[PDB]
Amino acid sequence: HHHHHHSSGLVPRGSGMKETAAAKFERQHMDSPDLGTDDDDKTGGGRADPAHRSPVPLPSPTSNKQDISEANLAYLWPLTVDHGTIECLPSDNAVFVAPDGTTYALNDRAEKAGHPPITPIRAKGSGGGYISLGALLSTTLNLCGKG
Repeated sequence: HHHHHHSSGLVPRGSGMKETAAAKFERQHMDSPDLGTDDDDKTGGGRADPAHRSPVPLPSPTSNKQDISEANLAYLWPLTVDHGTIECLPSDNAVFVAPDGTTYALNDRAEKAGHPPITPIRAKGSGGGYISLGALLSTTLNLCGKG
């Protein structure tokens, strides 16, 4: 399904914001069929090339919280757990939650609270000790609003 729009394409300016929010909006829906095939000569996608970049943009951020996964970070993902959710608690403590239901401390203060560090699920490399979680920490801190 390919459509052409007279209006110009996307620019670095971004979506931007309007002075006043629209009182009325139109509902939008997407078609996702659970049943599909690939062996068939026809392909589910169209002739058009998919997204040039593999990393998927971050999800729309709710206050002090975002969902993150290996898909977002691409090979950079250092954790063995395929995904996890990041949250800043009212206590100004940044922690990482894994699908397993275990909470790990991202920042120093959470560690002070006696929460275990992400290390048990952190990948070890051939050299240079373990793979840094610095990137994950930065994201959570942004949600915390520190600064």
